[PDB]
Amino acid sequence: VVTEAKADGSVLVTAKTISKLRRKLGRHGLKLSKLVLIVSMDAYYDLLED
Amino acid sequence: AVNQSSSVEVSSESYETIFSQRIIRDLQKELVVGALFEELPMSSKILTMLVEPDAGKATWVAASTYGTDTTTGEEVKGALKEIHFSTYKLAAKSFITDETEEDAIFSLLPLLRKRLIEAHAVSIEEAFMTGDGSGKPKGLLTLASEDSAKVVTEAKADGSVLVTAKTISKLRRKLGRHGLKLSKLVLIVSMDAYYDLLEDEEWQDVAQVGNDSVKLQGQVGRIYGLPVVVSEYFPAKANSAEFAVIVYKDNFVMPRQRAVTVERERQAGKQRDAYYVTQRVNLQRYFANGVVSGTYAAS
Amino acid sequence: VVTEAKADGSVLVTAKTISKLRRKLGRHGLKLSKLVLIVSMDAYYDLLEDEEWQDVAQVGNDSVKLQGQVGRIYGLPVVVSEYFPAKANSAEFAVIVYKD
Amino acid sequence: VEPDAGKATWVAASTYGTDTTTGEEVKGALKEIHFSTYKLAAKSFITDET
Repeated sequence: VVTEAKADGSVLVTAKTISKLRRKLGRHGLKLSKLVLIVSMDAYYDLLED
Repeated sequence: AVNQSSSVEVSSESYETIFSQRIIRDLQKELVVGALFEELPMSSKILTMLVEPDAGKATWVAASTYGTDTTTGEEVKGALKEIHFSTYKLAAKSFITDETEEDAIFSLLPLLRKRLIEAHAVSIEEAFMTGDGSGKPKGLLTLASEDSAKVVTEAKADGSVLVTAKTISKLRRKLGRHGLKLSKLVLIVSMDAYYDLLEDEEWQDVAQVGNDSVKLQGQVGRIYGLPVVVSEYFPAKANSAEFAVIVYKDNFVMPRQRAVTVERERQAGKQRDAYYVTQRVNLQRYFANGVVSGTYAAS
Repeated sequence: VVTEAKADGSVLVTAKTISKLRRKLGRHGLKLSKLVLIVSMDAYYDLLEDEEWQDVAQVGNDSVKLQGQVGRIYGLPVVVSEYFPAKANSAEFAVIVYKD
Repeated sequence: VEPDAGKATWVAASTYGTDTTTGEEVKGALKEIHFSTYKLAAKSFITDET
């Protein structure tokens, strides 16, 4: 999916990204309201300014 | 098989590995129109009944003409409009031959019956949503095409789309007539339109400035008090219907003269066992009202 | 009152019509509620995409969710009526009384 | 793996000559899948002198 953030700096990653991102996968998807989410170690410390 | 790489001992050829006879299953649609609408049993081929029209006004006196002195108007001299329910029929068949089960694995017999009923189930479900008029009945998405139910426009056809809560309010403003008091309306939304609805930023947003606690446990399918039904049977993104809303109170009944019967013939055939299945169930409305589809045209 | 809006054509009904109608009604005409508000079928629909204080979310309601809007509009009950003619220069509300 | 849909059709209304009107359906044509497996190994050593 393109685009949200552009190399951090002045545009950071906020929780709305995972709404548009899952437009083709799960919840509902195949029939199952479960998924597992993996995030980067540094990106985890970006998700604090939202 | 044992090749790629076979080095240096036993090379052999290919098929040299155990195979597994187990099956698995991917996606499915969840069946929401084929089991939601009241069955009407009937013993004929067409069913008929009469129904009244409305007003029926009575004129007031001209504030001088009180006596006799006739002139008082009168109400509706012809009345009792008939309504006819037609019934439509379909069939399927599948025929197997001995020559394609002897060199096989002896397992194809029960799977075929499961598949033909699912194919029948897919076919009736699409026909109830989308259908034309000739041979097969007209479907729900184009039910709202003949009464002028439609609107232009809602969202923006893939240039900054959003499906915000004021859409459904405008859609009910466009339907209007005659029962605003929530008579258990049924609403069905597209796969993509259901996903787009969680970007919002409207009414049930990401903060407690908008919604009361209703998600529980995190972005669940709850709209304006009502739950929301989703379906994958909508056509791919274009100028068509993404949301359909129907009233359910007297109407959307399905007449039927039998249930599903599935049988087999092979005498006086040659070889083959041949499965047959037949149906007679269709969709109609008593009154031409209470139906809307968005549409979602262009912007 | 003439005029709040413009017959759908770029701005719809707003919850501060009822305050202005109550203000001009009959001066000494109050005493809590005990006043009847008849609302057009049209006018009931555009006050339901609010964006005002008497909402179906949480902005300033009595926790309505359940059902699809409630009779709380300045303490008045809402009475629907569908008998209203052309939408141009017409009346869409009636504020009336029943204590005398 | 078992295959995807699966479509039936509706009569020409009048027809009753048998004449099944069914099109025909795709009896038992399906598709196979297969699993292929890779090997991961390491070797490391040490000398008597240390």
